[PDB]
Amino acid sequence: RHSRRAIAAETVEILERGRYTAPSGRVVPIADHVAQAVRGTRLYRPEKLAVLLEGLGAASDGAPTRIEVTEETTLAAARRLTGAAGDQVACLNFASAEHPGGGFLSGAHAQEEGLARSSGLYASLRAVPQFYAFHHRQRDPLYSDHLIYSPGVPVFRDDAGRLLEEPYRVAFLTSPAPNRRAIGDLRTVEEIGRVLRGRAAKVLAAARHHGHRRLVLGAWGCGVFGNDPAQVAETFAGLLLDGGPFAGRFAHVVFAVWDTAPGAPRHAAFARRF
Repeated sequence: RHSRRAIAAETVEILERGRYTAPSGRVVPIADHVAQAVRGTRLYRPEKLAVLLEGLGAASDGAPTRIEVTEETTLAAARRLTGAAGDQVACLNFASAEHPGGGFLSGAHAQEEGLARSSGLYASLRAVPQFYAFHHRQRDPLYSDHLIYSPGVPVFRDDAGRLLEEPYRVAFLTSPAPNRRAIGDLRTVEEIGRVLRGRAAKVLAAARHHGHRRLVLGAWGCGVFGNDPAQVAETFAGLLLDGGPFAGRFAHVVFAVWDTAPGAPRHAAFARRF
């Protein structure tokens, strides 16, 4: 936890200073890109996303969607796609509903924190207090369909925390999965499923609306929040497969599921389904 805490503080300083030093000694500027990402950050309210959804697709098929299930971290998958083509990749941030970047500054270890230690994501999210205040006042573990869209966020660390010689940019989509853990059995499997489907549909709608043809998804809400990885995989499958609303709408979707737990159960659930 202490090493991650140090890296987080370093990232915040880097975001403040607007530059960092790569392993080669190169001093890399990022202030312009961070500032652009912040100025371009938008909060989408649930009803707004619902409209983006009621403006449902109506296009043809330039190609059949490539779907991959990998053991990559979110950012490893994004970096790989980014090197392969020039269109900006979008990544789902498995967001805390209450704290921008989750517990990254305290050294917590989960996907949002990895994103926050490795990029300008915190500068974007910290600028949308309305998202966090809404949930603090709600005190309901289902949270809401609110989403933060963060365009062109600079990414400048690898999985090991090493600063990059050459940073790259991705868009982030920040949407909290329901806290199934706090809910327990007081909502039905089907109720949770409906919440997941509606919210995932809005994430996909926002991505498509902002012109992202390539996405990095994964086991959204399957950490501390305790969602069922099979149900989450099924949620995305219903949207992307068997003639679902987003079938054929993306060029490439990666379910990047790095699971250190024994048996990598989150990964297995996605590999099974896709």
